Amino acid sequence: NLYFQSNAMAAIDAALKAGEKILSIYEDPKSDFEIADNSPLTIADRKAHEAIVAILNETPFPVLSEEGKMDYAVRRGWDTLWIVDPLDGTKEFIKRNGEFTVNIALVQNAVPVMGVIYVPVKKELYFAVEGTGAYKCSGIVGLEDEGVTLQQMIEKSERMPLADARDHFIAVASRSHLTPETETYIADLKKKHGNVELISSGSSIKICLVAEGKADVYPRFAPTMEWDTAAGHAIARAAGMEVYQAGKEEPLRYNKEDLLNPWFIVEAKRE
Ligand SMILES: [Cl-]
Repeated sequence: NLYFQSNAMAAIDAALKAGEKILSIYEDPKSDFEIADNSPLTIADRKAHEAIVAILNETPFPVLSEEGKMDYAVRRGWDTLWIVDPLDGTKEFIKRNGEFTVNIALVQNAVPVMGVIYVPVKKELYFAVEGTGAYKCSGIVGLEDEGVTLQQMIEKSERMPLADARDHFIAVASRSHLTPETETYIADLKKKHGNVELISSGSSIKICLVAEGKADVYPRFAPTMEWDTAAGHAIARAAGMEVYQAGKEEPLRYNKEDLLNPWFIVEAKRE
């Protein structure tokens, strides 16, 4: 409004702050990645959550976090809310494969309208605001001490999708064990498309790859939680893509009674 842009900035600020907390643990030679209350993962997720809510609690909108303490009855009346996963990609983190993410979405009337994904190891930030665009900012660790604004972030970032035409079809999969349902769909894609390539990336980067134009489709026929898709879904939408409920024409919906997502497919917005 006069306020939406400031909320977007808050999400970016929060994601970077969380990123710092996570990376400090990830990079610490004293961290014991063989460890639970005192596991590196548990501590990082908690510190990330704390960094994020320190900012988001100040905003006018309530917070639904993966690391937060609540009943559906409480949140069912929240028309606008933050949906957050402070640290997605458990295996990426604990096995030190490096493609874990911070995920912050603003959801309004069950639709993700702003999203931020930060990839702390890679210092890659994706963000989007419905009606403005989706953007990628590479090489960012934190904000300057002075002068930083959303308008400046947008100016300095790359609008998505990023232009590079290719004549071949690309699908993206997890680096973890794929479900037989996902593998079956991919097998069918491989039969349908003569010039097919598969690529893989951690966490919600898979949604980002479609938004970037680096992949045509990200099918996930596996259980995931709202907080792991919401941010990427906002980003996808602002890039001309969509995150469909697999087998339906309807996008994934949010702030549901059950926070599990159904199967989804990220692809270009249909006709
Ligand atoms: Cl899968």
